[PDB]
Amino acid sequence: MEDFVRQCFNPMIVELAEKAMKEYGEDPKIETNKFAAICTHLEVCFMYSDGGSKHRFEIIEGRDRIMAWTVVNSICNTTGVEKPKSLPDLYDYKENRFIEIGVTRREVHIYYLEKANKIKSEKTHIHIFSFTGEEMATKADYTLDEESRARIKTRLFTIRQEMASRSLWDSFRQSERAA
Ligand SMILES: [Mn+2]
Ligand SMILES: [Mn+2]
Repeated sequence: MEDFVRQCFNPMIVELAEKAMKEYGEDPKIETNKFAAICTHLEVCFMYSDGGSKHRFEIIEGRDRIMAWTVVNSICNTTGVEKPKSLPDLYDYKENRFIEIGVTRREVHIYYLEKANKIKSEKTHIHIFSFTGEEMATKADYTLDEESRARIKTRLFTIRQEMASRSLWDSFRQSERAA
């Protein structure tokens, strides 16, 4: 998987993922599915951002956690928005709401439910992507325009194909579920 992740992702994403894993004391070379999942999720958060104008989103994922909470606090103090109980992925300055982004090798809808239950933050908007071209979002409100989303779905389908082609896909799919 390291050969693969290093070929398919921007080195800064790879570097952020490595930094996140050692920091949680996991080794990218043992936990290779986790490494790939981290990369994939970060990539999506960046592509999601690149869907709005430059004023639109605050990317909270991929940042030191402690600092990231301070940013969520400053947003919540400045705007009046309720404080989420779980750290989100983005803030949307147009809609004035936090967003949780999910990326799943399972079905979009069961993964939504599990995410909704897990994050215990009723006001966070949830947007789930699969590697099969599917998506689900809170109230079928998908936030971005259609082209921005197709770029994400396409990228995820592409990743899945490049994994499958290296015989990496089955292991990556089944590892989520084992988790
Ligand atoms: Mn996150
Ligand atoms: Mn997420």
